[PDB]
Amino acid sequence: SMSVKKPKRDDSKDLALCSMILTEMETHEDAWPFLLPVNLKLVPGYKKVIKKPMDFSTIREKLSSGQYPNLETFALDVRLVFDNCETFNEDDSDIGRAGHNMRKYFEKKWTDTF
Ligand SMILES: CNC(=O)c1ccccc1OC1CCOCC1
Repeated sequence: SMSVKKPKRDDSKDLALCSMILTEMETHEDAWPFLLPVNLKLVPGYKKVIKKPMDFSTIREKLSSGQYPNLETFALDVRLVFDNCETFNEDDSDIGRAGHNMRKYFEKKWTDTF
């Protein structure tokens, strides 16, 4: 509350650490379904069903232009990529499996870093 704060956490390295995690995400061999926005003109149903599309290149642009006020907002967009993937793809599919793998890969790097 007012004039009552927890000991101040060093958040000066968060931006660079999130960039590092995103670079690791972008270079994983199963990152290919998430590198660029899903093409809404070429994929029927996607624009209608997925209300908040998200991909690694949009995340990179947002991170690089100061559009993440904190750690949590970055993690929400990364998780949104995989929540969208689960909504539109069968678990038993290459993209469906790519999503589950990339999520597990992200969550470990996220716990280990922060
Ligand atoms: C994350 N991608 C999808 O949920 C997706 C769903 C149906 C059809 C195509 C899709 O993504 C393409 C992205 C570019 O590479 C090939 C798949």
